Amino acid sequence: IIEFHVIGNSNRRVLLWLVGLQNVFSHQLPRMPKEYIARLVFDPKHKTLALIKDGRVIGGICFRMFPTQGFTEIVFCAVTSNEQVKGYGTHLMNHLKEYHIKHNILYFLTYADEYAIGYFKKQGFSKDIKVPKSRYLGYIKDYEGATLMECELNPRIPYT
Amino acid sequence: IIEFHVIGNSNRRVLLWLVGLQNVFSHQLPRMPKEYIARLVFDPKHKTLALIKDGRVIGGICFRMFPTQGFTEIVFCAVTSNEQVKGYGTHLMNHLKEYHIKHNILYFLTYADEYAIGYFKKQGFSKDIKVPKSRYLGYIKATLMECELNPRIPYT
Amino acid sequence: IIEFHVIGNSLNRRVLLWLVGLQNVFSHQLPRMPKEYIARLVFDPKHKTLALIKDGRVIGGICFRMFPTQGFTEIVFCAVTSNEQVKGYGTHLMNHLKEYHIKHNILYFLTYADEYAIGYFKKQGFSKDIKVPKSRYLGYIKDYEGATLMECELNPRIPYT
Amino acid sequence: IIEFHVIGNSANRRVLLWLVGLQNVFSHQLPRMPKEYIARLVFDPKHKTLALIKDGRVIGGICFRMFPTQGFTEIVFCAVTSNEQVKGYGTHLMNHLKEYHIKHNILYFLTYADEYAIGYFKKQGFSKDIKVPKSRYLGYIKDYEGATLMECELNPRIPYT
Amino acid sequence: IIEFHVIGNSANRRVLLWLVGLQNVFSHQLPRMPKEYIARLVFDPKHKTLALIKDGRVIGGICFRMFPTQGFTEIVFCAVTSNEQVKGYGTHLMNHLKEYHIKHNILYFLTYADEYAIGYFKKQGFSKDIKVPKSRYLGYIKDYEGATLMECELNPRIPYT
Amino acid sequence: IIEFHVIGNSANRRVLLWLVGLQNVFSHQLPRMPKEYIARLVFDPKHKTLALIKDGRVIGGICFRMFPTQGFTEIVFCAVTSNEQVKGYGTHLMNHLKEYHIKHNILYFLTYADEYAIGYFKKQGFSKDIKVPKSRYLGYIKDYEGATLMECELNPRIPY
Amino acid sequence: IIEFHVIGNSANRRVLLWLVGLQNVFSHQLPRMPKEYIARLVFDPKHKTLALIKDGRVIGGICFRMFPTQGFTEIVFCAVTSNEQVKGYGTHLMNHLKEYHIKHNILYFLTYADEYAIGYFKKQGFSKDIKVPKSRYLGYIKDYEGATLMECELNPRIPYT
Amino acid sequence: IIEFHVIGNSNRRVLLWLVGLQNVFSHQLPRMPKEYIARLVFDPKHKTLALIKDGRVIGGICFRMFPTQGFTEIVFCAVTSNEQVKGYGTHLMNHLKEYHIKHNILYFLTYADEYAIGYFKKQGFSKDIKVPKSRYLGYIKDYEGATLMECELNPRIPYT
Amino acid sequence: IIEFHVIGNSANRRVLLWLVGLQNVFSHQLPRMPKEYIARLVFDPKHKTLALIKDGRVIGGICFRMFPTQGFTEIVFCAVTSNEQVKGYGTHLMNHLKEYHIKHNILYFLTYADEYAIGYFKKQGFSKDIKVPKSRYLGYIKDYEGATLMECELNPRIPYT
Ligand SMILES: CC(C)(COP(=O)(O)OP(=O)(O)OC[C@H]1O[C@@H](n2cnc3c(N)ncnc32)[C@H](O)[C@@H]1OP(=O)(O)O)[C@@H](O)C(=O)NCCC(=O)NCCSC(=O)CCC(=O)O
Ligand SMILES: CC(C)(COP(=O)(O)OP(=O)(O)OC[C@H]1O[C@@H](n2cnc3c(N)ncnc32)[C@H](O)[C@@H]1OP(=O)(O)O)[C@@H](O)C(=O)NCCC(=O)NCCSC(=O)CCC(=O)O
Ligand SMILES: CC(C)(COP(=O)(O)OP(=O)(O)OC[C@H]1O[C@@H](n2cnc3c(N)ncnc32)[C@H](O)[C@@H]1OP(=O)(O)O)[C@@H](O)C(=O)NCCC(=O)NCCSC(=O)CCC(=O)O
Ligand SMILES: CC(C)(COP(=O)(O)OP(=O)(O)OC[C@H]1O[C@@H](n2cnc3c(N)ncnc32)[C@H](O)[C@@H]1OP(=O)(O)O)[C@@H](O)C(=O)NCCC(=O)NCCSC(=O)CCC(=O)O
Ligand SMILES: CC(C)(COP(=O)(O)OP(=O)(O)OC[C@H]1O[C@@H](n2cnc3c(N)ncnc32)[C@H](O)[C@@H]1OP(=O)(O)O)[C@@H](O)C(=O)NCCC(=O)NCCSC(=O)CCC(=O)O
Ligand SMILES: CC(C)(COP(=O)(O)OP(=O)(O)OC[C@H]1O[C@@H](n2cnc3c(N)ncnc32)[C@H](O)[C@@H]1OP(=O)(O)O)[C@@H](O)C(=O)NCCC(=O)NCCSC(=O)CCC(=O)O
Ligand SMILES: CC(C)(COP(=O)(O)OP(=O)(O)OC[C@H]1O[C@@H](n2cnc3c(N)ncnc32)[C@H](O)[C@@H]1OP(=O)(O)O)[C@@H](O)C(=O)NCCC(=O)NCCSC(=O)CCC(=O)O
Ligand SMILES: CC(C)(COP(=O)(O)OP(=O)(O)OC[C@H]1O[C@@H](n2cnc3c(N)ncnc32)[C@H](O)[C@@H]1OP(=O)(O)O)[C@@H](O)C(=O)NCCC(=O)NCCSC(=O)CCC(=O)O
Ligand SMILES: CC(C)(COP(=O)(O)OP(=O)(O)OC[C@H]1O[C@@H](n2cnc3c(N)ncnc32)[C@H](O)[C@@H]1OP(=O)(O)O)[C@@H](O)C(=O)NCCC(=O)NCCSC(=O)CCC(=O)O
Repeated sequence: IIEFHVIGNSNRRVLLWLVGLQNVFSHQLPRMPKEYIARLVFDPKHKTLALIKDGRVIGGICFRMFPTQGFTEIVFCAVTSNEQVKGYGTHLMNHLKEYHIKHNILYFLTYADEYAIGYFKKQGFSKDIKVPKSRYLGYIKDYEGATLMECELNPRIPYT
Repeated sequence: IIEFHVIGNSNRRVLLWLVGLQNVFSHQLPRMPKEYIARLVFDPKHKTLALIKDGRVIGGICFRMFPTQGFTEIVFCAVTSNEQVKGYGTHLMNHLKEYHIKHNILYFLTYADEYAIGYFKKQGFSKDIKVPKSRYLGYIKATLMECELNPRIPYT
Repeated sequence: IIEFHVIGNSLNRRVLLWLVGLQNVFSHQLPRMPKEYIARLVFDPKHKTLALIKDGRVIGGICFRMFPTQGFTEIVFCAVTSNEQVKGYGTHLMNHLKEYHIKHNILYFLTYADEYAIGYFKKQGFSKDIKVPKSRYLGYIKDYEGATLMECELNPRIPYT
Repeated sequence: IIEFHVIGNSANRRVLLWLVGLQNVFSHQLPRMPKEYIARLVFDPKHKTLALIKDGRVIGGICFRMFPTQGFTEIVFCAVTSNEQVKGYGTHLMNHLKEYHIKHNILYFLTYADEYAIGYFKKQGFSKDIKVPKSRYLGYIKDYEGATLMECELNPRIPYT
Repeated sequence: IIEFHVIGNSANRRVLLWLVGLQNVFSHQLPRMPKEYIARLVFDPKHKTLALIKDGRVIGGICFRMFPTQGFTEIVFCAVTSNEQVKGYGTHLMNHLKEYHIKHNILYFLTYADEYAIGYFKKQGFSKDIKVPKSRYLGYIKDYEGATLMECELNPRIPYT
Repeated sequence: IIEFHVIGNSANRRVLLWLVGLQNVFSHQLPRMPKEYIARLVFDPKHKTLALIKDGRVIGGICFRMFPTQGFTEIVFCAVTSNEQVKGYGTHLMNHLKEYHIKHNILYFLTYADEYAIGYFKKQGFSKDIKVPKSRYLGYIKDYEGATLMECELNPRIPY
Repeated sequence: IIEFHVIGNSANRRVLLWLVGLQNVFSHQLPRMPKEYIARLVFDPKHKTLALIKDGRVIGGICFRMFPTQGFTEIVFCAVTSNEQVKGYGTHLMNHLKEYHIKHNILYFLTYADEYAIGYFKKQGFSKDIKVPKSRYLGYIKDYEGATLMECELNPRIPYT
Repeated sequence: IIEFHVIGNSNRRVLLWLVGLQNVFSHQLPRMPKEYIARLVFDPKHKTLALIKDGRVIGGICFRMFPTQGFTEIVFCAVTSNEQVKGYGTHLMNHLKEYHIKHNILYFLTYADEYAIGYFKKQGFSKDIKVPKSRYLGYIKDYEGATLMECELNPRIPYT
Repeated sequence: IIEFHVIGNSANRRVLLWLVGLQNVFSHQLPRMPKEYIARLVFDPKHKTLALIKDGRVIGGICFRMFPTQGFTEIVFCAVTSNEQVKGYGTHLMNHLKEYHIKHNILYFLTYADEYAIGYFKKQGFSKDIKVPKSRYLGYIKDYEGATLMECELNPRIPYT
């Protein structure tokens, strides 16, 4: 049984789900400090789309909506190792796109490292940034050596 | 700055401390599944004595008090790798003892793997179990070890 | 479509009808248990039932009573309807019940089995060796003279489902 | 010690277990009626059941649905448990239901009777002549095609109990 | 006209005078039990009394204290007034108490029986074999040293009344 | 005027100062016991103390812990102030303690007696023969190596 | 590790046990003060005590009574436990008490000192020259026959700690 | 049965007790106007320690607490004639002292006539007045020919 | 005994006197700004100050204005009292301010530094190279003629304290 929930720090079910998400993100991104991942996962202005399989967290996308700035930041995307290469990361991004169309945010921005660029390209992201710099600089962190990537959503098509 | 705090799930800082504790327990005891460490650490009946250095969790002792049965179960003990062999585990157990003196629970029970029995022996634990099996079977979740406390010694 | 639910009567209409269906399956599969005794336990607030649902319809379940102060759970009734037996449903039911009890920090099952049900419990890991002290269960679990008391110990490092 | 009570799921525990017992008696005495269908009707708030209680225990009953805007009542289930049959309980059940409906000013019963119970309904005054207009019940009562639609007219001037 | 009622001081006037009558019957039938001790227990909120009422008047009863956390009930006083004895009232009193305890899921009675009434308790199924662990009652029930501790196990599957 | 009162931490001003007076008498008469340990026990709500009052002031008492699930009571501290000893006061305190426990269906006392006072416990009916099973008292009573475990059996009584 | 706390009896076990510890230290260091009198004042709610805490344990304190309507504070008890004396703790206590009173705008201390205590108070700036008139303190502070009344004047423009 | 109550005008029991006190004071002090005694007994800022024997008033002490001035005025002391020379007047003053220690007023002042001086001396009063004149003058009435007397209380001793 | 507190005027007596002490320190260490202007900003509700408290006394601080809608904070005043300079306090202040803003999801500081302060800001990692576009800060912070705009970029993954 597979399930998708948008959760966040505002219930013990959600709390343990947020811990599972922090565990998956941290294990899959080990050269990122664990407490930084924890702080963002439990930050109230951050949300995570949780992928639940048999009541257990197997992946998710931590994101940050900036409705005032007209875009959403993709922070963390991860699926646990034994569940990768099965389409879960694509289904997660599709659900996230549908969610954002219904909230009328049609631009994704993310600073991608070299290991994630291929995944983002296959989700429709590109290095051609239409959103002006004055709208994102400082709101999202420009990590040196990371690649800024953008995805524009079409609100006339069904992603899920 | 070193500080000790008895915390648990009933505040963002305590919450992040509980996540940090769940991380340290999971990493140093890789054989217990992470989700089950998580549910034990966030269980209201469970408490954790947290060792905080400069606002960051570096170790702790997760424990379950059984005042009706006369003892406390030690669930997880861990100090993060780069802080071991510094006496932090001893200070942790000392504070746990002092805490339990103040609550008049005078027996610890725990299951120790062969890798850690020497630490527990240096904290006064023994494999001679004085609590009857009829008292702890089913309450404490390896080598069973017991520590008896003396409510006259100041442990800290 | 297969479903599993822990339900019970709380001091909702679907749960009520599911409990009536569970009382029905328990009664038909356990003809020596009086119908009203099954109904009284199934609708008792401190009893829970793990219901096994196929196409929105009860085809099996396990009724149980948790004793967290005593450190064990009592297995009250287990049944799968006849035309769904010998398909693994009773084992999946027990597996789910084990997972549920790990998540609630209860690692001991106690039950009484007659000669016809012992084999089922043995295959689910139950044994005639009872480690729980009698001072912990006598007077809290339903006693059955002439049946065999059986015990299952769970390992909370293990996923059963 | 015999008691009659009109009950339904609007319930305390006694009424809840009484409704379970009624669903059990109906289901056992009507074995080709699906148990889950009997359960939904017995626990439906728009349905009531006249319970026959002997020594605190259900031994029979009549499940029915009143249609006061239509001026009649639909008889749904009638059953007495096996070891209490042929003692007049079914007749006393129907008499109490008639008296109940006089005091609520519903003077027509409609029911479908099969080959096993049509003689019982005939002895309670039911007839195959349907005086209620067909347009008044065709969209309201369940049509049990194959069984015989029967009607009973009540006289609000005689005492039935 | 006989009635059974479980009452206690939690009382309207009828219950108050019923409790006085019970204290009178207990005290007269147990003449070496101090009247004031009987009164305090009969009027203690933690104690209940099953009253046997004949024509609006107390003719017997059983005072008892339930220990649900301990899983048993302590039988304190049993008495029937002199001119109603040897008629089965004491047996019907005990049967009603058993039925009451089944429905509250307490399945063990403990009592001290002296030389004048041990045969009555034996005929109600009490035995000198105490299955309840000594650690479970030694701090809760009054120890009437000189009398014999007896135990009765209840079967929640049979009807006692 | 002599008064006996079973008191404990819940209290009101009268009871509070009596508890302090009890902690004083216990501490002065048992000077190798840590003062704050006696204080923590006397003010622990699961412990009770039978106070012996003369002219509104504590001159003695018995601090005890009831274990009804186990069928006995642990006697923790017994003391009478120095200028009031050898007058029968300690016997009357133990007699009242027995009466109180007979009414509450506790028929066993357990206590650890040292060499300075074991004779006093013997005269109150205590003996070294422990009939309470070892499985009932371990972990509940504070165990002391170097002192002698003593037991007293009470006779039950029907009141009035 | 050293801490200073102003406490008093107004639910808090830690404060309660600290007050007991302060009462013990005052009593042991002032053997001619009756223990119950020390207790009655230490637990009096118009009295406060500045507690000197080392490693969670009371090792000294100053019990005092603020008279804001009269413009002074009465020093009631001062003590440091024997094994911690002659280390500066008594001086640090009084300095903290002075700083506490500067921030509450009470600039006079009064106390009665016996011959053995006069030296300590003189080293804390107290004098036998009393500027507060007798009509301001007599009958408010407790007087002591034969002890020496001492006064300390505080400067609110000076940091004491 | 003997009883002590501190009562005053703020219940019919207390009212009739205040009438009995007014009767005893007036009968024992007959050259004082009856309405003056009545006015003071029923004045809300005045209190009377009532001595009750078998439900009937047999004596009392009408007093006036001046906590702002740090003393209490003794206004009327009387015991009915057939109950005098039995220690009741002493027990009344002892209870009044204990009451005032618990309220932290440790000085009594009274203007005594020649017939009462002996009683006050045996209760520890003297003509040596420590309380400065500026603290009592005008608050208590200096009747010509009356003797001002003072008693200082020791809060470390039990008076009852 | 050093403490750090983020405070501002929305009330508390402790906070109010601290804000006065901060206005005093800023004004004395920056004597050529009008002290009325410093007071207005320090007590403005949109402004916060990170206060450095030593032994209960204000010895320094950083007054700042968070602009979360613009994604940066303006550094308004920084000062440490003269007797406490060149001890690392200014560095610890800025470190605590960096950690505070990381936890509030603000990653840029901007400040207009006079010539005497440039060296201090450079040591705290500030730069003259301004990455924030002019449209984001012009008009929210005041561009004093002759002052040097400097920027500090923060890293959410770095522990600053
Ligand atoms: C990247 C994900 C989330 C992808 O999950 P899934 O495996 O479920 O993806 P999928 O839906 O099954 O489809 C994968 C398809 O993309 C293609 N592809 C190319 N590069 C890929 C890459 N690194 N990972 C996964 N797929 C990749 C595959 O060939 C495959 O081709 P088809 O089209 O034929 O199916 C996972 O692999 C993972 O958790 N990796 C470790 C953590 C991680 O790197 N997260 C992203 C960085 S998140 C972060 O904040 C780090 C900093 C940063 O992003 O820079
Ligand atoms: C074991 C601890 C908690 C001990 O903490 P520390 O390293 O800070 O110890 P310390 O206070 O600095 O030093 C105490 C003394 O113990 C002695 N000693 C002997 N064997 C030791 C051993 N395996 N580990 C640590 N110390 C040991 C050392 O000589 C040491 O110095 P001296 O000789 O000078 O005195 C830690 O090292 C750790 O986290 N290890 C990995 C996790 C772990 O093993 N946990 C235990 C099981 S957890 C549990 O309670 C049950 C869980 C389960 O197993 O199911
Ligand atoms: C027992 C169950 C619940 C099991 O249902 P299922 O048929 O779905 O089980 P399954 O997973 O498909 O098969 C499990 C395996 O156990 C082995 N086996 C041996 N003896 C068995 C026995 N009596 N019952 C079921 N399985 C048994 C089978 O060979 C089977 O295959 P493999 O060997 O190849 O693996 C059912 O048969 C049933 O409803 N029976 C009637 C009701 C009943 O007896 N309930 C239990 C007592 S009621 C209770 O809980 C106690 C209360 C009391 O009585 O006091
Ligand atoms: C029919 C009842 C409810 C009747 O109960 P009792 O036996 O107590 O009736 P009684 O008062 O004792 O007897 C009254 C008279 O009915 C007569 N009689 C004729 N045919 C009968 C028949 N099939 N069943 C019972 N009685 C019958 C008896 O001989 C008797 O005649 P004398 O007085 O002259 O001596 C019972 O037999 C029963 O539970 N049967 C099984 C369940 C059932 O069939 N229910 C009705 C199906 S209809 C239904 O509810 C389902 C809905 C649907 O199918 O549409
Ligand atoms: C004991 C009772 C309550 C029983 O009342 P009943 O006479 O109505 O009993 P019953 O149902 O009519 O009779 C059932 C069977 O018990 C049998 N039997 C044997 N010994 C008996 C005995 N001493 N008293 C009464 N019945 C006795 C009868 O022969 C009969 O046998 P068959 O069926 O085979 O023909 C009564 O006798 C009574 O009130 N006695 C005086 C009060 C008393 O002793 N109460 C119990 C003391 S114990 C108590 O409550 C005090 C607490 C304490 O002391 O610890
Ligand atoms: C022990 C007590 C409480 C006893 O009080 P009293 O002096 O008032 O006793 P009493 O009623 O007047 O005398 C009763 C009889 O006890 C006898 N006897 C024998 N040894 C005695 C002993 N050490 N102290 C007092 N009495 C003693 C007397 O001779 C007398 O014999 P006759 O029949 O001929 O008249 C007191 O002496 C005391 O406060 N001692 C110091 C504190 C202490 O030691 N407590 C017990 C610690 S024992 C321990 O290890 C912890 C357990 C605990 O403290 O509860
Ligand atoms: C008096 C204190 C509280 C002082 O404590 P400390 O020893 O910590 O003081 P200190 O700061 O370490 O020493 C300060 C210096 O004062 C000098 N000095 C003078 N008299 C001293 C005295 N009695 N005790 C200790 N030091 C004293 C010493 O030379 C010392 O060194 P240098 O000069 O070289 O620097 C303590 O000694 C104590 O607890 N004594 C017993 C209780 C007591 O006496 N309480 C006071 C009366 S109680 C009260 O308040 C009045 C109530 C009443 O009696 O009516
Ligand atoms: C004065 C009292 C209240 C005392 O009452 P009691 O008789 O109960 O006193 P007591 O407790 O029994 O003890 C009396 C002891 O004091 C000694 N003594 C010396 N002179 C005494 C005197 N006038 N009255 C009573 N006792 C007196 C006695 O010898 C005796 O000696 P021992 O030590 O050996 O036992 C009573 O006598 C009384 O009511 N008198 C009339 C009213 C009165 O005068 N009240 C006081 C004035 S009140 C007022 O406002 C009037 C104005 C004014 O006071 O000036
Ligand atoms: C500037 C501060 C706040 C710095 O406080 P501290 O002395 O505690 O700093 P520190 O951490 O101890 O020392 C850090 C190092 O900065 C280095 N350094 C280089 N140039 C410096 C400069 N102009 N001012 C201060 N430090 C400077 C020093 O070498 C020093 O040693 P190392 O490098 O060897 O370690 C203080 O000195 C002060 O209050 N000055 C007066 C007011 C002021 O000028 N504030 C500056 C912001 S001016 C303002 O408030 C508004 C106007 C504006 O924005 O300019």
